[PDB]
Amino acid sequence: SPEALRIGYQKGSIGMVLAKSHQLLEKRYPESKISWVEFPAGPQMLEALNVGSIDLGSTGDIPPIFAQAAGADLVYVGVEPPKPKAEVILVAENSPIKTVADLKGHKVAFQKGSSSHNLLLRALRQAGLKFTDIQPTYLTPADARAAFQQGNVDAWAIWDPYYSAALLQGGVRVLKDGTDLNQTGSFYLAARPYAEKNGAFIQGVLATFSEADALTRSQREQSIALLAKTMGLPAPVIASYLDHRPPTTIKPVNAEVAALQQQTADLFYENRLVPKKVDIRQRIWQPTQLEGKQLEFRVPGNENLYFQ
Repeated sequence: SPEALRIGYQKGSIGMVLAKSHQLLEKRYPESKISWVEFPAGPQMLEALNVGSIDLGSTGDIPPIFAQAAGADLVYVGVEPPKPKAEVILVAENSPIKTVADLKGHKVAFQKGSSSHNLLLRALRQAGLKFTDIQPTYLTPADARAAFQQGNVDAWAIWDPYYSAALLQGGVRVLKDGTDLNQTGSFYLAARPYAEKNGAFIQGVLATFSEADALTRSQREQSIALLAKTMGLPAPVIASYLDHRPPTTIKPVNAEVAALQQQTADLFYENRLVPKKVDIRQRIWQPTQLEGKQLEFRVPGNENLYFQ
């Protein structure tokens, strides 16, 4: 284990947040200085990873494409399953819009460059539409939430927990979720030299986050109370939020996931969202457990006296 592990996490990095709350890493690795740094979103976290002020971070599938397209050598060390039920396009319940095709000509709010921008490009494409076929309305979630409530847009593409919060307030309906959109999953990233130097350690760390995520099922009451506090949201919103997640696993990134991530990188480059095509497979860490090298010798001679 290394001298220190500085972890970048977000409020929705469930494995990380539960591991932190339960002090699992501090207890498992008493010889490492474990530290936790909360970021407001993936891009800011990856900036920190890239200047070297943190060693391991959790983000969705989109932020890493931006960083890597800019030349960051950050590697994918682990992937979690996608959450198709947690990523949605919402309309008002009694909206005459019944399918994604019905969005043609309408105003749709979402954050530019976000997981919702990706969902929306893909959903529209299924229905034989492009962004030139609607009025894309680029807004961050607080600004979008207001516009949607005021009937200034007809649909809002957004992620959880905003989704669950809007849902419980009533009046809204999921027009489309990520289910048939073959989503990729969320990722854990590190700098390549740290991953290569600390292979066994990282694997154990990730395995710890996966154990911690499982507490949301085995200790649901306690975990809901924790996340209501840390996220600052009502317990029923957290309950809905957990109900939209599949069982979490953290695994090495396989060929299939790599190909899905490559598809998204291509989509983003094709739409000039990033300036470069990226070779996603070059950024996949093949797990290793490299033993550190030590230079050690012995001078035998007279009887060994243990200590004089």
